[PDB]
Amino acid sequence: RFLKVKNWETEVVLTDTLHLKSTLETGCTEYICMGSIMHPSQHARRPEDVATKDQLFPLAKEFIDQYYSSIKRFGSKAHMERLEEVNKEIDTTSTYQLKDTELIYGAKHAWRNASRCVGRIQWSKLQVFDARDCTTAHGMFNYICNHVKYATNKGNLRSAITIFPQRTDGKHDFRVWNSQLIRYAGYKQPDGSTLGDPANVQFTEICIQQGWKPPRGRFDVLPLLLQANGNDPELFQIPPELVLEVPIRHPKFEWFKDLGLKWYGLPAVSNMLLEIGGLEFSACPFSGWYMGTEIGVRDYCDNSRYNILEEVAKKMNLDMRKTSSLWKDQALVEINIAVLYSFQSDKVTIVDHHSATESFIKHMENEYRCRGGCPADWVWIVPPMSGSITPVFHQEMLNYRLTPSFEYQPDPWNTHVWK
Amino acid sequence: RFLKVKNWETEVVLTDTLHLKSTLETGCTEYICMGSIMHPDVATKDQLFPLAKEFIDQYYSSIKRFGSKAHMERLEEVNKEIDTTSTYQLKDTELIYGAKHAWRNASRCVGRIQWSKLQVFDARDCTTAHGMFNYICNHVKYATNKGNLRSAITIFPQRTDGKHDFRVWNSQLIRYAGYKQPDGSTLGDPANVQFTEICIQQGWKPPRGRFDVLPLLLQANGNDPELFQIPPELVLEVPIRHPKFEWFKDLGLKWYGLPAVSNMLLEIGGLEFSACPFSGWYMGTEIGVRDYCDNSRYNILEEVAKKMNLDMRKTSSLWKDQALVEINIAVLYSFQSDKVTIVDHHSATESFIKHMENEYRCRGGCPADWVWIVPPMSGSITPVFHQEMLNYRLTPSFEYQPDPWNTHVWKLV
Ligand code: HEM
Ligand code: HEM
Ligand SMILES: N=C(Nc1cccc(CNCCc2ccc(-c3ccccc3)cc2CN)c1)c1ccco1
Ligand SMILES: N=C(Nc1cccc(CNCCc2ccc(-c3ccccc3)cc2CN)c1)c1ccco1
Ligand SMILES: C[C@H](O)[C@H](O)[C@H]1CNc2nc(N)[nH]c(=O)c2N1
Ligand SMILES: C[C@H](O)[C@H](O)[C@H]1CNc2nc(N)[nH]c(=O)c2N1
Ligand SMILES: [Zn+2]
Repeated sequence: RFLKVKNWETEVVLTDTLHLKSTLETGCTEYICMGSIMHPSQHARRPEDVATKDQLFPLAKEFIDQYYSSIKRFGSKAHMERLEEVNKEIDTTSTYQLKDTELIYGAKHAWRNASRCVGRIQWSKLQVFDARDCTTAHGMFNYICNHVKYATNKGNLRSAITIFPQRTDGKHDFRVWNSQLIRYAGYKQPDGSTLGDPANVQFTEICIQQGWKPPRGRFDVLPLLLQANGNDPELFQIPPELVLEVPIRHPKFEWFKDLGLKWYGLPAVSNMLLEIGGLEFSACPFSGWYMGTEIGVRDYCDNSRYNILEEVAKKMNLDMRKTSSLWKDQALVEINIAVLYSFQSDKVTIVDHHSATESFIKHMENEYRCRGGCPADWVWIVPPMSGSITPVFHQEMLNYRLTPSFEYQPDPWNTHVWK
Repeated sequence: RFLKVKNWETEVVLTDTLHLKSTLETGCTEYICMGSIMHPDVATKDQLFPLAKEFIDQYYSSIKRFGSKAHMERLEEVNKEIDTTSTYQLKDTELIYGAKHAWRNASRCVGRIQWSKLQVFDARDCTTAHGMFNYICNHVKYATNKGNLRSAITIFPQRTDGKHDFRVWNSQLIRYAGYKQPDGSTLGDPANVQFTEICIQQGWKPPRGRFDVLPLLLQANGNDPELFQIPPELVLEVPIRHPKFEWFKDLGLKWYGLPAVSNMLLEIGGLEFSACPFSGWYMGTEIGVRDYCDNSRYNILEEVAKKMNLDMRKTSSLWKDQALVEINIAVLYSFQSDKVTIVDHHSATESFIKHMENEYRCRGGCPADWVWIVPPMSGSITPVFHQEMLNYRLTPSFEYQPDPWNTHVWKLV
């Protein structure tokens, strides 16, 4: 039993065995493929809330077993006691506690297993901030500020994740309500349009409704909305000297800087769920650095986002009569050129989509040579511009779900009964 | 049971019931997705009976005659034939219906809003390669229509025992030749180098130029394939120029206007039509992104970037991206100027979203392959990018088949 993937530029074939260790459903069947569904499956590893012992322990025994095999100590003295130790905690607390090394292993391996991440060649170079001692929203704000400041590192960005206490009964969850630590506000206008970032309108309204005083500009950094041990969330303002921002200019078009555009330097995903041996860390903000397309193809150019193509085209003097002039395509390129050139000018880490995609091909090779496989989601790996002129477009990929993992989770306002 | 797909740009939600009617593999398992795998002797009497029943039932349902007197007589007729002859023959009505639906069911095709407007040429009376050449010439002339292209397919005799297959050995009816040089370089189209060697061996005397139309290699009834030169007056060609860069014409570039796919298999009710060339018209990016800029292809980015004085030292200047756009602008401007039918990728994807919605309304779903529907450039600024799509295999369908020089056992000398 194998499966081969082939790269149709280079004719390199790769033999995948790692997929035999797949645990969760992808959503597909032999009669239907769901590889372009956003959230295809709802196959979770334990039931919704406080699991019984025979539900939680088998997941724990798997993770510990996997960790001790990783370090060539399977069945060793330490491993056997660790099993017995996790049994006692589950028996007396209906949960258990990860060792500091187990916690680091798991975070790095959830990144490694993130089939959608084009960036995983860095997976083992992740800094882990243990914040499992935290108890309040103020403490969360302290931990998050240190995260942001370490990771920003004056622009030489560093990957980090900060791990808050795990879910216990489902009522005492820790949650960052922000989807990223640094996003811009979006404002519903009287004339029906949208000022700022339309993705965040709803979140911006919850902030205003929670007492935030909006500047009502186009690039207003949003407050943090931190929730600790299930209490009501609390607004904090990130100290601006911690929010690195790049003004976007263009190496050719001098008029570009007059579009009054900037973006933040640190992408810090903060609404996902980290799962390790059946433990669920509902607040695990992680951050690395941007691929240029993320800002310039999606953030600036989606219709339901900043939607700035029309403006950039006008200033370029393009025939916007019909689509066949390819005026969107042209403007779209000049933008991502401008974004790259600006980050590089301010010595802020950023990677282009040719470098990133090439990296990931190399990562694939490494993973197949040393691990027998590497899960990859072609729909998400291929950059959203210039797909076929990058090497991943011609790379076949197998997609399967390995644990530890990052998972989606409901937005907390759909589920939070206030006080 | 139902399934939902969402458009994350518009928030439209469609409900797929049609997926229940599929019964072929996708290659995916319940624990592994093969969505990006490119490609994941003949049927006995027993295997053919149900296949034919499914198709006949579907046809008669389609014309609001299910369970009718004509329906049951046709079904009993098909049975007599499989009993007697171990195969059966489609009526003309069923052949048209089947060929139209295989296009409709082609999950990888973004042009399916046009599916019901398809001209079917019945060529099941054909017996020789000369016969095939005649049929293909009439296909090309009808489809090209002086630049106002019309979709058509020509269907040759179905498979029998596998020993008497009809095959077009060309992958398209009109492609340019490729020639490896002693110094390793390549003249013409690198994609076709192998097929070029085969033709040259079979006796074709090549011009050894950059845009030589390859000869047809036609196999009828399991015999050795035979060479024919498509009459040059039937090959409509477009010289590629750019509306702003006057230096572009000096690249010497041209393309053929008629995409005519000939290496595939058409399956209707268990019958396999191993030779079924079909044609429509181009999306610009097929020539412009893939045919010129793929590195295993004509590979003209560097030359275009040079003439643009682009900074080609570092990727992050995005010279490849910038050059690719201009080449695609030229392709579209060239065809539109010569009034040859073509569709740009924005128009194409827009129409496909419209077609998908209509198909969910009146048919209960529409199988689609995101990995193929999204254009190979500027993906996220076309609406299919944000459109969730279910993939499953309806039949009749088009199908891959092995290249005939891998399996043909030669006859002469
Ligand atoms: C260091 C440079 C990194 C780059 C360039 C990068 C790049 C990307 C990009 C472009 C995406 C697609 C996201 C989108 O388009 O919305 C993605 C997905 C993802 N990345 Fe990475 N990433 C990096 C670091 C990390 C780190 C440190 C982690 C976790 C520790 C991570 C985990 C993930 C996950 C879980 C997803 C899937 C998210 C989802 O399904 O919404 N990445 N990555
Ligand atoms: C009328 C205009 C049409 C347009 C603009 C169009 C567009 C396209 C494009 C761009 C592709 C991807 C091709 C590739 O990337 O290699 C494709 C695939 C395909 N098309 Fe259409 N098409 C048209 C008509 C037709 C017709 C008339 C048929 C058959 C009757 C057909 C059947 C298919 C099939 C079977 C595929 C998938 C091919 C494969 O699996 O390799 N198309 N189409
Ligand atoms: N470089 C980076 N970037 C990056 C990486 C991972 C994830 C993201 C953000 N990804 C969110 C995309 C998304 C996911 C789920 C839904 C969704 C919402 C509600 C229900 C169901 C699904 C919607 C979206 C919006 N497209 C950015 C980065 C951040 C940290 C390290 O690296
Ligand atoms: N507009 C059109 N275009 C179009 C439509 C359908 C199909 C194609 C050609 N599609 C070829 C892609 C392909 C498929 C399989 C393999 C392959 C090779 C070896 C082993 C297995 C598979 C290689 C390729 C080349 N990429 C073009 C068109 C033609 C007729 C009407 O409309
Ligand atoms: C490996 C990968 O599936 C392959 O390169 C695919 C991707 N998507 C494609 N999409 C289209 N339209 N045509 C293609 O040839 C391909 N090739
Ligand atoms: C419908 C489609 O699956 C969805 O819009 C996906 C497509 N691929 C993507 N790829 C990345 N990197 N990010 C995305 O948000 C998406 N969106
Ligand atoms: Zn799948």
